[PDB]
Amino acid sequence: VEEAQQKTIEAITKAINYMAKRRIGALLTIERDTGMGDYIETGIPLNAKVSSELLINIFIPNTPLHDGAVIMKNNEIAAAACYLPLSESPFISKELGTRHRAAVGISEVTDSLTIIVSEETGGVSVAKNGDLHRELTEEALKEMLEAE
Amino acid sequence: PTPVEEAQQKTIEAITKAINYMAKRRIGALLTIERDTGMGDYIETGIPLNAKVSSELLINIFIPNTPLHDGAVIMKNNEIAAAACYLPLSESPFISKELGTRHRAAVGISEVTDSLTIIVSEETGGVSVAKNGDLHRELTEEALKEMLEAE
Ligand SMILES: [C][C]N([C][C])[C][C]OC1=[C][C]=C([N+5](=O)=O)[C]=[C]1
Ligand SMILES: [Mg+2]
Ligand SMILES: [Mg+2]
Repeated sequence: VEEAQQKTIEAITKAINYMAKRRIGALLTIERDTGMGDYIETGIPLNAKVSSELLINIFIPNTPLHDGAVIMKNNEIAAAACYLPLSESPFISKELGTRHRAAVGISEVTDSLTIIVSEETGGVSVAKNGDLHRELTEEALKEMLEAE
Repeated sequence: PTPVEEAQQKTIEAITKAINYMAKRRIGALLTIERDTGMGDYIETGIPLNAKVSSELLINIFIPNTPLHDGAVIMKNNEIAAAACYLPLSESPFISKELGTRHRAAVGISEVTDSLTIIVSEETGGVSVAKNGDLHRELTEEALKEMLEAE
């Protein structure tokens, strides 16, 4: 179980690094104790093994799966192109767009952890508990995933 | 129809929609459908997906210049087993000389299995199928769907 969790963290951070460097927008939500089946059902079902390659291919711009969220559950990619609720929080930086508001929005009604890559800057952020943690390095994201 | 038959129809619809989209856009593709001869040895050379089929995922896999696009997708029933898989290259002299590695790999796997492989040419957008060592070129959408339904 521990080896599997580490393999999944490595797959995620490799995909995030690829997308950050190319400023490919991405939205990846990891289900925790709050069930997210209602959101999973809005997307395209995958129930796929995690790999950095599949995560990258999903988010390539102008492709069927790239808009909306990937939702991971039980160490698999449950679905892609999923709807998440947009936060109305007035405390999100006004320079950020829909992916960030969707990530904060799901984080207000679940215990999930969501990773966002900005298409404008390639900056990486995480939404949890209604807050957005901006300006993350790879080491910082890894620390969050291991804590989670 | 039974659930198995309905699932088969959904899988055929997903495949044909994806192939049609890729053909129109000259997106090269190589898609092998396992039949009664097991293809585990080739599946194991790729990136494991074990994913539910959708036209959307098939398209996303083959987008040029992406991690998953080079090599074969291998399907088992209603699942995409793996992407970026190796297939053996045919040496058949009945492969049109202008065709490249995707068509030769398709004919190659068809010589050692009963699988059906679909190819989209990145040069012309033409759609072909390899089966039992033969390549059938320039298929219409209707002809592909009928071949899949018969398979
Ligand atoms: C200057 C920073 N920009 C270009 C390098 C984007 C940030 O670069 C990364 C941030 C986070 C991860 N990470 O969380 O894995 C990977 C790359
Ligand atoms: Mg876009
Ligand atoms: Mg002809």
